[PDB]
Amino acid sequence: RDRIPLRIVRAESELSPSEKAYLNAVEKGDYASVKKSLEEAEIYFKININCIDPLGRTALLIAIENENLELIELLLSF
Amino acid sequence: RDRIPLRIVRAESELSPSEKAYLNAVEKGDYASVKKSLEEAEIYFKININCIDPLGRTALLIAIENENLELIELLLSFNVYVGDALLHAIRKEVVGAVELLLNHQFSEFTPDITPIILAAHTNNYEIIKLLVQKGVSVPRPHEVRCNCVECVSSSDVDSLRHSRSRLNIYKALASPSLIALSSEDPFLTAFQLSWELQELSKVENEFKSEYEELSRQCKQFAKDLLDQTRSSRELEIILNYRDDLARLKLAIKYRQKEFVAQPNCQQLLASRWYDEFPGWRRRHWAVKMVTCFIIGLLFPVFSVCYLIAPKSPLGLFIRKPFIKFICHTASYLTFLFLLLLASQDLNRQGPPPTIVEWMILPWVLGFIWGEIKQMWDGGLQDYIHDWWNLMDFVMNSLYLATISLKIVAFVKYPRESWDMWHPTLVAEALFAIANIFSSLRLISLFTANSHLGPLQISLGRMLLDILKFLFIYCLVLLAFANGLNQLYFYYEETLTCKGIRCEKQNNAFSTLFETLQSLFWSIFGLINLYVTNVKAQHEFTEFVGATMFGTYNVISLVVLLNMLIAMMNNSYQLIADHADIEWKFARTKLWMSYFEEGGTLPTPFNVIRRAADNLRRHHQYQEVMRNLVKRYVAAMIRDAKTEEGLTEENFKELKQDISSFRFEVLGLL
Ligand SMILES: CCCCCCCCCCCCCCCC(=O)OC[C@H](COP(=O)(O)O)OC(=O)CCCCCCCCCCCCCCC
Ligand SMILES: CC(C)CCC[C@@H](C)[C@H]1CC[C@H]2[C@@H]3CC=C4C[C@@H](OC(=O)CCC(=O)O)CC[C@]4(C)[C@H]3CC[C@]12C
Ligand SMILES: [Ca+2]
Ligand SMILES: [Zn+2]
Repeated sequence: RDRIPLRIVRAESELSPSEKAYLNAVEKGDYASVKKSLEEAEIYFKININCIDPLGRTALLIAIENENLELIELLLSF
Repeated sequence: RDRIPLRIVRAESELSPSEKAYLNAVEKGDYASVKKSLEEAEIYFKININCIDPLGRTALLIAIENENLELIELLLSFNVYVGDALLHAIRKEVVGAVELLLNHQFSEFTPDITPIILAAHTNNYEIIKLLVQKGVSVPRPHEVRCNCVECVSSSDVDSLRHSRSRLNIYKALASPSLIALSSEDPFLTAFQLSWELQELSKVENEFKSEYEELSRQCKQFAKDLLDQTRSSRELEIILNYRDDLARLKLAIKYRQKEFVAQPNCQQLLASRWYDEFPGWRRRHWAVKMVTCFIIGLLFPVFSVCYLIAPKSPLGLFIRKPFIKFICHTASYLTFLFLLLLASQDLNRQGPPPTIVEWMILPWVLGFIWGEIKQMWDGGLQDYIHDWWNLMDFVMNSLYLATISLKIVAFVKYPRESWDMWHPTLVAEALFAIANIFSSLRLISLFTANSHLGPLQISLGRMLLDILKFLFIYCLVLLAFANGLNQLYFYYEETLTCKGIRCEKQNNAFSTLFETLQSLFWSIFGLINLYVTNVKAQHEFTEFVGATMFGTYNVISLVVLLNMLIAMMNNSYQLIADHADIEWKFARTKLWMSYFEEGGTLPTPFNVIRRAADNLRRHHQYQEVMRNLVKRYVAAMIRDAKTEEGLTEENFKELKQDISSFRFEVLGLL
């Protein structure tokens, strides 16, 4: 064997592109994008509030270390 | 010419003012200006998309290092040529590596550097995860000492490139994130990788510090991965895993001094050491030595109870590792007391005394049988890797020689009329040497104690340095002995005593052996100054010989001894910062010596379904490893963005972001 075939042994669970878009919307700090993502998360759709990153960062936590108090209030309101 | 005319020697093609303004628009964050410049670059104008700065900064590169994703997407939207810009995004640890991956000379990176190698060098978990999800492969390095056709061909073509590529591959494999993400068993991978990198540092004399740092990184990663244990059940799952403490034995085998000497590992080893002993260490010291003495005098009854009833409670009290350690210590102390009794004569044949030496022989045969048994299991490499094993092998060889010499003297043969090589005399001399070695073996028991332990470990560690300085001093002694013997061998006289071991020291430098002895004994001042005189009135020869003696004394006492003191100062300051780690590793080895069921009896008495279980153990170990890897990744990510500090790159990023916001606001109004 010539090359080491690197893979992921601890596969975990990946996320939907809509969920990843919501997570990086919380990461960027845009108020309107997170508000719209949580509007489509109000109805029972793909985007859920209880979304857990493979890194382990829930969107509330991403708001917590971003020091965005308004984003934390918006998340805790839902 | 009284002035130096400064000119540029390495000139380039430079940039046009339009291209310079375009690069400034890339730098500042004028999105409208770069869009207009690119639109003008679609038509046949001066500005080209793949322009090259004199510093080698393509517009995509300076867009990448400013962390502006919109600019990067703008250049990749117009098919700007992409060379090693993915490597620049990886080295900068920039989230635009995704856009660089999905997008369809002078290089700042070595040509053997691939994206996965550089991402592992940077130790970024997200970029490594992205590249492994996209599908990457690290080339497999060969064995440490191998001579295949490919390696010698690459060394003949380019030894520098081959060594750099091998070092880059081993730097990529040794990163904590790649082991945490792509390895089945991160602990075994870290152990074997540190072992391989240590062998590479030994083999590759150059790049030795790099491989030693990589091995230290692997060991430190293994220690941090073990540090994430939250329950004792997980610790017992990890340490007792085999593919009994099998993983702890493996970590001892791979010299993982940081995986061991961990508070959780030491807590488990202490729980297995004082087994069924509630609150042993939480007692007064006087009661501890009292009960240690009580067990010490009670060693033979426990040994007999084990030999006659292993299932008895008193036959299971010896099975405790601490109790059996006290038992073995008491046995060795009783043997040394018997040696002291033997130390406290007109017959050529010496029979054993009817009391003292006759029970001494079972300890000697027990030591011999234990040494052969310990040499049979484990191998001979670890036998020679332990200096105490060399010491007790020497002691047992001397004891066997004394036994054979006593037998020979009994079956073949006043004291003052004996030959100097009489077998009784040689037997007594070797018995005294073996007594010295047996009583010097007691320093190995200092490892159990918490006060003399680290001291004994450090003072045993600087012995290699002692041997190096002894080599240097032996060369100096040989030189001066050669010179003094050459000068003084013409004046040899033949007087009952001839040498330096009488009241009137004479013929000190007449023989080469006597010259060596006289120069050896001059360190301690036991050689007087009349040994440099001759019978004749040759004052020049006496003065030159005394000058040799003075020069040798000056070197070996003022110069060499103080250099030895200085180098023991440096060594002790270097090894006192890890004294607890080495002491706890050696104490763990001493404990796990007594943990096993075999060799429970002391030396005077020591001569007298599966697939389902393996699958369940593998699943439990994989779940524990998944939790540990998640905890380690989270901890090092939280550690990573705290202790790093602020460079000038993030200040430039702040300036570029504020300028981009300002220019977007200006574009809006
Ligand atoms: C091996 C490589 C590393 C060492 C390299 C050499 C480094 C050392 C060189 C030393 C050279 C010899 C010096 C003279 C010795 C000698 O033979 O000296 C021998 C003679 C004595 O002659 P007799 O032995 O015949 O009486 O000394 C004298 O004649 C007295 C006057 C000269 C004294 C010189 C002393 C110099 C300093 C030496 C002592 C320092 C002690 C300091 C204590 C605080
Ligand atoms: C002339 C003969 C009789 C020898 C005289 C000296 C011995 C009686 C001494 C010298 C060093 C001593 C040892 C030094 C250190 C230790 C460790 C200490 O035990 C521990 O620390 C056990 C582990 C723990 O407590 O965690 C007490 C026993 C022992 C083996 C001592 C036993 C008694 C020894 C052999
Ligand atoms: Ca031994
Ligand atoms: Zn090879």
